[PDB]
Amino acid sequence: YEGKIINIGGTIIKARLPKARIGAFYKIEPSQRLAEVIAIDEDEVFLLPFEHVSGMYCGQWLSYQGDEFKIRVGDALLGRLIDGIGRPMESNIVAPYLPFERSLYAEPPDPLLRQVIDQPFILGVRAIDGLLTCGIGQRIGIFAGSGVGKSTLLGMICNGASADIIVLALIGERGREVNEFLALLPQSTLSKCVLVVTTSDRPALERMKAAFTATTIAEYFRDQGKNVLLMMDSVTRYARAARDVGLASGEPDVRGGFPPSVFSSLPKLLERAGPAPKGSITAIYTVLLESDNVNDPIGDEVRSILDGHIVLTRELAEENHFPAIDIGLSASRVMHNVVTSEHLRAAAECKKLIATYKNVELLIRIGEYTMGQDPEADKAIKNRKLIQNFIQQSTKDISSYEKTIESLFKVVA
Amino acid sequence: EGKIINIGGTIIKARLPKARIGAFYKIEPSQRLAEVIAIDEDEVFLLPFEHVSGMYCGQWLSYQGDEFKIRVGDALLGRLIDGIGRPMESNIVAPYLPFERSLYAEPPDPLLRQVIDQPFILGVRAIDGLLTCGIGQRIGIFAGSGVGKSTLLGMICNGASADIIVLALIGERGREVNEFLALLPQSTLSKCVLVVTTSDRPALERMKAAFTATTIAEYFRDQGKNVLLMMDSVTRYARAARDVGLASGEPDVRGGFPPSVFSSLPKLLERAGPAPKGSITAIYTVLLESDNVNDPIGDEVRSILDGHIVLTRELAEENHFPAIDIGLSASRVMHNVVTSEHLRAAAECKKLIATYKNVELLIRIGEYTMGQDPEADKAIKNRKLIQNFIQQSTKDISSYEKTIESLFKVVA
Amino acid sequence: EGKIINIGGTIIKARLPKARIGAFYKIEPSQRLAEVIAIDEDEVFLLPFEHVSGMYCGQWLSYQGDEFKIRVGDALLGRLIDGIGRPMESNIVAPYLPFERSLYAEPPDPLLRQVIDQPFILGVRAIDGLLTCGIGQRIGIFAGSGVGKSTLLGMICNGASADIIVLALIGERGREVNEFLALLPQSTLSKCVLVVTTSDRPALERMKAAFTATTIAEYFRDQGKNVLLMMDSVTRYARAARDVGLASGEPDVRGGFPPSVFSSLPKLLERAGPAPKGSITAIYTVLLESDNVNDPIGDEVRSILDGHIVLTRELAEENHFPAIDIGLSASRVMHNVVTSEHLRAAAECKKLIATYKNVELLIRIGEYTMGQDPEADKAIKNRKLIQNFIQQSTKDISSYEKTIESLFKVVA
Amino acid sequence: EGKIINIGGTIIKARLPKARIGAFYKIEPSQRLAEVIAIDEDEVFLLPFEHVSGMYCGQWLSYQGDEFKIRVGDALLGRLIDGIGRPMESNIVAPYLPFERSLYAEPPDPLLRQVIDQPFILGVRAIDGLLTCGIGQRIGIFAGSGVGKSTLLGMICNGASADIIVLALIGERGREVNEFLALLPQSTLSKCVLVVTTSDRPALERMKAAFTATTIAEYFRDQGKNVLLMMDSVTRYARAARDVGLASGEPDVRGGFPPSVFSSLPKLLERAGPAPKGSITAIYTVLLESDNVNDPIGDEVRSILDGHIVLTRELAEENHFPAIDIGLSASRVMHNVVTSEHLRAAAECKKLIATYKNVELLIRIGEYTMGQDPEADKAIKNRKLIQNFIQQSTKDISSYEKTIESLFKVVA
Ligand SMILES: Nc1ncnc2c1ncn2[C@@H]1O[C@H](COP(=O)(O)OP(=O)(O)O)[C@@H](O)[C@H]1O
Ligand SMILES: Nc1ncnc2c1ncn2[C@@H]1O[C@H](COP(=O)(O)OP(=O)(O)O)[C@@H](O)[C@H]1O
Ligand SMILES: Nc1ncnc2c1ncn2[C@@H]1O[C@H](COP(=O)(O)OP(=O)(O)O)[C@@H](O)[C@H]1O
Ligand SMILES: [Mg+2]
Ligand SMILES: [Mg+2]
Ligand SMILES: [Mg+2]
Repeated sequence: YEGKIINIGGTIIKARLPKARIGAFYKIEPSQRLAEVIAIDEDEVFLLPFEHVSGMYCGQWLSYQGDEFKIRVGDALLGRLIDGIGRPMESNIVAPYLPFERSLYAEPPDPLLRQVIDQPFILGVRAIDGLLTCGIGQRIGIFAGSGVGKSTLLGMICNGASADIIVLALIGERGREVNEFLALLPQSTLSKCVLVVTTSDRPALERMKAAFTATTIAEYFRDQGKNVLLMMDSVTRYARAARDVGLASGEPDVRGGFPPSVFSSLPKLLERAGPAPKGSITAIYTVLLESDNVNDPIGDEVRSILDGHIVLTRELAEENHFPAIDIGLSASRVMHNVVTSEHLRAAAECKKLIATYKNVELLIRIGEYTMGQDPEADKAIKNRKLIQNFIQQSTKDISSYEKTIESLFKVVA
Repeated sequence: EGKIINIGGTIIKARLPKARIGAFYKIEPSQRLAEVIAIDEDEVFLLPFEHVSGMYCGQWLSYQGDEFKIRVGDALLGRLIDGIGRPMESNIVAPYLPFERSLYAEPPDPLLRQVIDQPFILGVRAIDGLLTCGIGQRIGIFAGSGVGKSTLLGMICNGASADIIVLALIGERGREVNEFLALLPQSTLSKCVLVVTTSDRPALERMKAAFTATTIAEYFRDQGKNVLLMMDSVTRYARAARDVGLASGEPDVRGGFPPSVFSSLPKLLERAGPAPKGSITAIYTVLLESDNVNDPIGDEVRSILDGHIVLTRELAEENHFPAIDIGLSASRVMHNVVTSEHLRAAAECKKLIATYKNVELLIRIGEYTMGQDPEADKAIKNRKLIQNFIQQSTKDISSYEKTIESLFKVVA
Repeated sequence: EGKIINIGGTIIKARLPKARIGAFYKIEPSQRLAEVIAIDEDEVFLLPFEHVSGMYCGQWLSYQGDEFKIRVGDALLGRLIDGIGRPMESNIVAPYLPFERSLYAEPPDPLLRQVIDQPFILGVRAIDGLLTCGIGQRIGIFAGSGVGKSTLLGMICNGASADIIVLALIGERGREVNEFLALLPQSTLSKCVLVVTTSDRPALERMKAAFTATTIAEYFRDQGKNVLLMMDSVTRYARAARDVGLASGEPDVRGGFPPSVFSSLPKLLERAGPAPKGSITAIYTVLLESDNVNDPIGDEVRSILDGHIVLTRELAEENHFPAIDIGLSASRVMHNVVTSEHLRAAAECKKLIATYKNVELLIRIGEYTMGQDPEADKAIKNRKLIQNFIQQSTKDISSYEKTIESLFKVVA
Repeated sequence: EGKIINIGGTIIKARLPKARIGAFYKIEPSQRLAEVIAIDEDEVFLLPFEHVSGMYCGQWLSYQGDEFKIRVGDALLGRLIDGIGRPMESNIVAPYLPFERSLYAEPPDPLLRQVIDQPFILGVRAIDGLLTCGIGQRIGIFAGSGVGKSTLLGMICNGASADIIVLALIGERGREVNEFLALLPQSTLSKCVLVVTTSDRPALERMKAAFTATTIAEYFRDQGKNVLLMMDSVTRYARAARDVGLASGEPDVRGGFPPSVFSSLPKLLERAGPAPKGSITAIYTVLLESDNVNDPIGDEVRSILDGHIVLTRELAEENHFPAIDIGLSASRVMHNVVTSEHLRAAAECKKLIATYKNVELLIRIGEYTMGQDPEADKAIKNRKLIQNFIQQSTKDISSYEKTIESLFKVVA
């Protein structure tokens, strides 16, 4: 009725329709599909469709629906799967009564009301609780290459950790995995868990807005006053989708691909999940790196945004050192507040023992090390197979927080 | 009805008013085909099905349908298919196929995938004992050029018992069609469809042949069969899509490639997996732009598939065949498939392989004294047993039971 | 017929309507031709055959034929052709060449090719023994500059015994025509066709010489006789196609090269090989842009040809001539054309060379004792035999039987 | 004529209708020529080199010729010529120079350019006895900085056996050219024709100095003499051509260099070889560095020339002048310009050089006893005579029969 699509191809369509707001969405009038206005020029506007672009033609009419895309949240979506758009995935069910219609884009808390985090958030993995340590309210990231340990360690964390609500966002990832995450979490955890699932075949928009859907649901269950655990698998899939949308809309190319929209819109998403006046969100974001280098565009940006980073190395997965986290290269920015002085000092001594062996390792292999002429090299060797049973852990094992402390005190001696 | 206004070398563009995207057209005097890929308000970019030599400005385009659909049916078993669905072998009669299928279908719904828990034996001892294939697992074979990819698919063509074998040979040597017909017996060739487009063929016909292989494998999946799909150098599809996507005016997001080859590789690889009715277990061969595993398409296909088998050139020069690097290889479902003593025997064997590659320069130069480290002596004493368990000739196939009993014997 | 509106150094833009792509035109005040590459509405982008340095704006184009066709006949034997197709011998009267045909031809059908199982005796002893070649395959010589490619083609040209030999010299040192013409006797020159372009010649004639050499070789193939196409530096064709593609407005995708180079190599290299009627055994040399085999164009030619002889500079400096590195090299038909104990002996001789290369540090500074590895003691005992087997001089030639019995002698 | 439309900083545009390409136009306020490089419809591109700042919108041009020409003649001996072709020494008058050559000629017909057969006498005992030059060989000396390039190069100037030497110095400074030409006497400046352009001159004149020296040496070839051309620093020819080609607007293909540099080096240094009348024996210089390792100009120059000399650094940090490392350097045309006994006596000395290198790094750690090998002990007894034969002072010139008999008394 209003405008006409004049340009079809790639990821974005372009239509002639005047007096368009930005962000408002539009039904393709003979086709039931609908599209969001992402960028406006004088009379031609860039739209981004929700579905496939095939089948369209020039002059196809474009009706009007709403001024902002909002999702529909409620208390009645625990234990239930949600799409990236906001719809429920499963069709066996009777549809819920979700009463509260929330906008997708919202504001972080005031920086003066976000209190200092000083309570440890127990995950269950011995390395990431003993050496590094989380806190109720931080947002930690898991940095790895392709197929190293990210989804296996996030499954261990979801198995071991406990929170009032658990929001788990499987964005950009293979469809085989939505049943493995429903398999390894129990019935009591499925009583309090919302999955937000977007497979990698889905369009740019669903794979781009599923992260904002999961963050909005976590903010809703925060505002009731509950400690909610957010877990987002491959936030770099959001980054790739924002890349190809922003490049198709005609933007420049800074820091290896990646328009300014990506690096300017990551903190508008990652700053929304932390401590708050009522409740808190403990977010865990996994990051895929374009090589094994940690110094990616997106890897370095997300490392400079978050509150702690767990870097997993492929060269430790070649040796079956699982979980493959690299202790010298990873860090946790709040463990000096959330734990006492004995644990922090013992963790410091164990980290320095690991780095000391990593310096001593190569000249043992080619056969030039001499015992006796260095007191702290031998101390890093005499303990080494004792510390590795603390630093590497089976998948079907959870560890208590007091066994972790006593194991670290026995290791560090 | 409209007329061509330029020819660019890869794609053409034309003055078609109000044309559908995806629709294909006949170039009216000379009997060829092209299809719409982009629209600029009256000027459509078209990708021709053939070579572009001979064309001129003002050449008409008659209309033929809204979608290039292939003619599929049950009489494809035992015969060879061109990259866009046509039969190749002119020696025999044209087959009769009843149904039409488009090349672009949706993956099965993620709630209906039913996590894979049954082993798929291959015949290679390294991808039985130390890696293990599930029925529904999609696997990749990552190597450089001439490292052993095709040799290993030839090993696991006559070793894997599946109901329908749909083999795609996109972007490779014309000489090989006969060699992959000289490794398959008639008890295998009677159930094997062999889709093949070679390196000569146009960029559309190497782009749109992996979709033909997946569509045929989905027709044989929906009947209820366990299909074994296997493609040769899916990076030839990736390079054809690079060429067309750069000719159509897209940027260069990573290592040479447009974003549309990164966003259209999952919606080909995600269709081959476990399903409610039937299953497709697929094996994708991936060529790397060097011997680095961190190629862009190598990295993306490693982050899509359910298992990667990395073959290195170093082991090929060492005459260690098949050249599988056990450290860089992984199978994402081995633990859901094998028994637990099998799993810990596999982990101990990979520990022994890594420990020998630690202590090898310590024993060769002469500093390793026999008795210092209580795992390196295990590795040294079991080196040759591990090595003739890992290596295998092309015409030797192993079963599952003999492989795991030799694994238990070698690892302890 | 049309004027010229742009002259750009390589691509000139004529304003002439209804022009067919592939057609060539004359610049009518002169006798120099130009071939159409791309078109627009009424502006065709075309490439001149000679250099561009004498042209002005309004300069007409007479129409010549719609495709560029060389004239081939049976009287090209013993002649000298350039990359356009003209004779170079002014001292000899021009022959009678009744047929004409275009330079762009499809390969044989992939099923009408056959599995090659007959050896091609080169004469070089190392290649014949350890690596070996089949009648109808495409071997490829990879080296640096000045490592010894050309010398090995001269050796392999005196030694081989094909019916017709079509030696192409593309983008090469003009001094060498008489040196490749002096190592041939008259008994081989009477059956050999020689196609010579030079590094001085422009980016079309250096680009079009490979296609005319392969067209002449396909003519003598279609007469039904085993021909031998030897091509000197096919990478000069790759450089010329890079310049033509980048002048025509193509993007870099890998190492400086456009997509059109990587799309135009496989059809050139894939029209040679087996055939229903005859065979065309091809030996291509590839100049790697440094002394490394992971050149973009070196890797893409290795992933097309079936077999590769990788020469190294570290052996050429140490007077290991010819400088074939036996570990880096391969031949994809070795297992198929020769007997089984020959395959076993060659495989463990290659393994013996590799296991000396992983020992010799223990010998140069004294860390090796005799009786702990009997294979290594046998290797150190037999190295003088083997480096009197791998090395041979240029005028040395050995038949196939003496090569096999010397291999059986050299590894016992 | 026409006037300047705009100046885009480096390249300028001017409306000259029906203006050819290659032509040179005269700016009307000053004495500054400029070159057309690309032609549009009625608005040609045009390239200034001297000075850009004092320019208008409306500054005029003036037509001179079809393209640029220089004045060659027999009275060029003992001169200094600019890269334009102007005589640099203004203290004398340019004599009756009657002939009129262009800068761009073709190399001879390769059938007429016949095999090079007789040795070129050079003077330096290393390049004359161990390696050997030829009459028509294009030697390229690879030097560092501080190895003794200019002193050796002056020995080549003075000790040569050629009728005319032609010297070009392409990128150099005034102290550098004066300290070079103050090393060779008036008896050598009688036959020499210096073509000097320095590192303050614009890049067009440094690019044209190579062509100017080549053309005047071809003129001295066509009247039947042995020309000895010496381009100093083709590295800086390549830097000048890179800067011109990038300023014209041309894509980077390899290491910072446009396609025009890589396609302009063969048509430069193929012109300097054997000929049907006379011959020109060329010797180029490339400056290799220690901050690069690839240096694409060094690789391309090594691919186009035939025979190269590597001047290493540590052969100068212990004062071994001339600093030629035999075994790292080689000449191709040696086996047909030397006799057989001189060939076998030359290979023996380089075998002894490599042999004492091996035995010396064996013995200086302490793993050698005197008495192992007679090739080692003959190397021991002949080291002082080898190092006495290779070492040659700045004033010492030897003949060729003395060189052969000194080689025969160093082979013993
Ligand atoms: N802690 C671990 N224990 C056992 N296996 C592991 C562990 N971490 C990684 N792996 C092995 O590595 C493979 C790939 O890990 P995955 O979690 O799928 O990577 P991604 O980070 O890409 O999702 C898994 O199949 C797994 O078997
Ligand atoms: N198991 C094996 N036994 C013997 N040779 C092998 C084996 N695996 C690889 N090769 C060698 O590698 C060659 C080329 O491998 P191929 O599979 O054709 O490479 P690509 O991966 O490029 O298709 C084989 O012809 C053979 O020479
Ligand atoms: N088999 C050999 N025996 C002795 N010398 C050789 C041999 N092969 C090459 N060489 C030396 O190497 C030089 C250059 O080899 P060539 O093949 O011309 O290099 P390119 O590969 O660049 O053409 C030759 O002049 C020759 O002296
Ligand atoms: Mg994952
Ligand atoms: Mg293959
Ligand atoms: Mg050569």
